[PDB]
Amino acid sequence: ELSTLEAEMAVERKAVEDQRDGELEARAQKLEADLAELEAEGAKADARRKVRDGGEREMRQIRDRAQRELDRLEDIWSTFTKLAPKQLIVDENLYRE
Repeated sequence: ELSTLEAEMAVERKAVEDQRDGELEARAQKLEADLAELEAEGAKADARRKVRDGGEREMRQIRDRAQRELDRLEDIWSTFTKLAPKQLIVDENLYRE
């Protein structure tokens, strides 16, 4: 069954990556649109730089979140493919997955 399991796993990873890229794109267009809204109104360069810093931090959070999900799924796949008797699973979440 390894070929089918590897396929379905690959599809799941793809879904996580596609969702991540969609979130990051929506957040990028939103950041540019918000900075454009603040440039139309009177605004300080330092205030707009604060807004851009916030947007970049949020994108970093989206990419780090999706990256944590990808790493979790990767650990699951490595653990299952290498699974052998006498091996200890310390993480409750990993064993339940």
